This record gives sequence, structure tokens and C-alpha cells, in this order.
Amino acid sequence: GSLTEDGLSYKEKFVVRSYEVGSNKTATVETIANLLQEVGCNHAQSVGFSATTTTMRKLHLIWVTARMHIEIYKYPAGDVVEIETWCQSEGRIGTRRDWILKDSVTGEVTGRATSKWVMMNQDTRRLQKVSDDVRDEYLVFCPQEPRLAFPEENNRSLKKIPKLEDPAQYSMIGLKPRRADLDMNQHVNNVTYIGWVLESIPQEIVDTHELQVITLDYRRECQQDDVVDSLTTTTSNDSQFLHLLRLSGDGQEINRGTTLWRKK
Amino acid sequence: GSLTEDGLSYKEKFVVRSYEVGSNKTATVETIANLLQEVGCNHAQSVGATTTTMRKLHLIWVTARMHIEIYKYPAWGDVVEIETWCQSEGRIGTRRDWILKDSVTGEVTGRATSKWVMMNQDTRRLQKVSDDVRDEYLVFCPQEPRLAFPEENNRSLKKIPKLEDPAQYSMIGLKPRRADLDMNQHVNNVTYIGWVLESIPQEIVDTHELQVITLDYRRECQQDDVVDSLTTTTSDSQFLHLLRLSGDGQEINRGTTLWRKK
Ligand SMILES: CNc1cnc2ccccc2n1
Ligand SMILES: CNc1cnc2ccccc2n1
Repeated sequence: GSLTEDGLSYKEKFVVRSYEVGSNKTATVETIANLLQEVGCNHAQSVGFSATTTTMRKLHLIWVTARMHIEIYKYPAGDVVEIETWCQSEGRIGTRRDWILKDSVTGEVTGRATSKWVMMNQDTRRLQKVSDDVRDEYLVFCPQEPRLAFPEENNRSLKKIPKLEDPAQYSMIGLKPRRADLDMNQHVNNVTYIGWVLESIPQEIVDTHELQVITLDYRRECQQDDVVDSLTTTTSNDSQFLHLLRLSGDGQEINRGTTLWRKK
Repeated sequence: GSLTEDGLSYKEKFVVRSYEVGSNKTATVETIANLLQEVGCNHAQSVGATTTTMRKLHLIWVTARMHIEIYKYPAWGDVVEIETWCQSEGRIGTRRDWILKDSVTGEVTGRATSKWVMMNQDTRRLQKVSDDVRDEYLVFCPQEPRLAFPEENNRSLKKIPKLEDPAQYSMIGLKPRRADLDMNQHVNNVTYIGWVLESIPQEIVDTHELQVITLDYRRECQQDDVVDSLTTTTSDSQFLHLLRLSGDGQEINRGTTLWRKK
């Protein structure tokens, strides 16, 4: 894995592992999400991060995921998959990180993703707009012209996700994160919330359909000692669902999103 | 990853990933277990893991016991090479051993061993190996005994007792998700390792490191099943573990772990 010739993006190849695939012998959506996350960690490291600047570490600010959008066309089965990631400023809202998944053999694009990141205070959990001086510190590592993965006029990543009404059609109650789900800072990995959202999708839908799109807004972080409830409702060959992750007790909303499924 | 010069073992190098480490910035025991499993999968593939006679008879290889000793956990970014190989254990079953080495210093940072038995995949019944299916796997095994844990009266061959109630520690309501299931829709054996350790307190994890883990697989956990994880200190620190179904209290696993100071 290394930065491209200009140094404004990063590339990395991955061989799909045995424990990374599902019932259809192809890489699960959580494995793909982990590979996108891994390539983004190494891009921050290659340009000198450990991804907070010296100014961000002084004021106690961190980058947090606010929205994640992942569209897959072909899930890699032993296959080699190369991912090209890059970041771009989104004015004073925050940052945007895009990915392009390509099959290393056929060279075709087998998927792509985009995420919106915001600047949150490490301790008070309070959000704030990216100040001018902090913004230009990472501008030197971003393409100046707009390079989006999803350039489409009314693209399916900038649409507002509604709140699921009760009763939910499907549900999966009592979901708790384990030590494997926690990261190096002891927080529940963002990829775990993707797997929790999909736990409410029926087994019949998973066995007769494949996941094409997944848009997910991160509202609140799930602490290790918290228990979640996953809810789903069909809103529609293609099938659409409305998802909502919320705490078991107080019913505190932690996530909301939508998924699109295509026939096999 | 490729077979060694003789073809009686397989080697593979791995770069530790960001999402594969814990709070100490070193690879979790479940990630190490996954790497050992992955290298064993490719060793079976590299030699062409059920034969035509086993497929015709409707038989499969199932893990009966797993023993893993780690001395140095590879940190995020480190390269770790694992050398795996199989050996016949007479008519009982098969034994697969691993040697984890640091690719920079060349030293051994860990080693593992597992006992596998021959079970009929449909009726779930353990069957005797028989001479003919045994000689099919002998052409891919070292003839002389090559054990990762060769010590007589070692930590991998001692009988694990059943945990008595009340358990000192516990973690109830553990359910496997779609990520925990494998290609055949079964809960992969690394999830049971993570479930065993869920009952270990946070104080023990934050002030100690996992050195040894011996685990006997008694019953498989179906996707629609809920487990209860129990732990009791028997002592370095030693614990006695027991995984059992929430409802009927059906035992699915039993094992022991040894923890060293940091
Ligand atoms: C107040 N806005 C947000 C946005 N995204 C989040 C993701 C995780 C945790 C808290 C979050 N808060
Ligand atoms: C009765 N012997 C055994 C040995 N190992 C097993 C592992 C998984 C499921 C059932 C098993 N049964």
C-alpha cells in the first residue's frame, strides 16, 4: 500500500480471507467496511498522522463519522481487491472521504463508498465547524478540484433519512458489543453498527437477495456497557428498508439508515 | 503464502491491521486465532479439507480441542509469519500445529496446537478413522513426530474440569451475528474463544496479558441459540471457564486461561 504518484490519494491491495466471506462464498459487507476503514487509517499514517493535527490535539478535537454510504456491485469471492481512498474538504461542515473498490484481475469497479466526517470535542462530545486554520493543515493532502466517488446530480447519499415509526416490521433485540468489537481507544468500531443494522433484516431476504446500497447516519455512540435494539421496515426485483438502532432501556436513538437489496 | 521446500508444512506472512488490535495496540487473541485458521485453510487448498472418500461417506473434520500460547502479541503494523502442518494421531483423529514468528526479529512470538476428530456432518456422530481414509492424509504429513508442544505432561493434554456453580464471574445473553457465521452458516470456532473471555473482568484484562488458552469444543452453538459465559479464578492468574446454553443449560464448551502481569 502506497500513495499515488501525486500523493493526493492512497492505494492498497487485499486478498480476501476464508473467515471474511458469508454463505455465498463472497466477502461480507462488514469485511468490505473493515477494508475501507483499514485503507483510510494507512492513508492518514502515510501523510504523517497518529488522524489529528498538532493543533487538533492541543484543543482536544477528533474526527467522527457522521454518515457512511456504501454501494457494492460485485462482492469479491481468494480474490484480490484494490481500494483507492482520498479526502476532500467540505467547506466548514467537515471532511469527506471517498473510496473506489476495484477487482485487481479485471480492473473493473466492483464497488464504491463515501463518508461525511465532523469535528467533535474528545471530552464534552460537542460538535463545531472546522475553523479556518485547522482546515488548511490538511488541504495540502487533498485534491483541489472536486473528485467525488458519487458525482450523480440527485445521488443516493445526500438524501435525508426518516425516523422509523413503531411498530417495526422486523427486529433484533439484545445486541451487545464484545472486546473484538471495541477498537484501540476502547470505543465500539463503526463497522459493528453496520452489522447490527443488518441483524434485523430477515434470513429469507439475505438468502434470496444481495446488498447493493447502505446509507447510515451515526447519531450517538454505543458504549461497551450498552445494549442495542435493531429495527427494520420494508418501504418498497429490488427491495428497500428503513432501519433504526436504539438503546434497549431509554430507547435512545444511536443510528438510522436505509438499505437497497437486489435479486440474486 | 506457499508450502515449504518438502511440502509437509505451509508458511504465510500477515501484516497486522488497525481494526485487529485492542487497547494495548497489539493484536487481539481472536485476530491471532483467525490468522491460525486462515493459514490452515490455505494449507488444505495448496495440497488439493475432505477427500473424495470422505465426501462419499458424508464425513467432516471438527475441532475437539484448541490450545494457544502467546509470548509477544504483534503490534499494529508488524509482520507475522505462521508455519502450520498436520500429523496423524493414530485412530483418534488429526493434530494441527502452528508456530507464530515475528518476521523482523525471527523469534517465536507464539505457538498453537489443535485436536481434530472425524464426525458425520448429518447425524453429528463421532466415528473411528479406519485405515483407508488415514493413508490419504499421510502423504502430506511429516512421518517423524514434529510437535509444537513436545513436552511430556504439557498444558495441552490435561483434563479440563467442569465449572461448579456459583461462578465467580459471568456474561450472559451472548448471541452470534451474521459476521460470526462462516461459509456453511455455522458459528466459526474463533467466536467461542471471544465468548469464553467475555466473562474475564475488565480489571484482569487491563492489568494482565493472555498467555495460555486451552479450550474443549463440546457442542456447536446454532445461530438461533443464546450462550452464558462463566469464569472462576483457580489460582500469574488462572481461570476455569464454561460456555453453556441460556435455557436448558446445555454445555457447549469448557476451558482454562493463564494470564501474566504487564
Ligand atoms: C452530534 N453529532 C454526532 C454525529 N455523529 C456522531 C457519531 C458518533 C457519536 C456521536 C455523534 N454525534
Ligand atoms: C462429542 N465430540 C465432539 C467433539 N468436538 C465437537 C465440536 C463441535 C461440536 C460437537 C463436537 N462433539
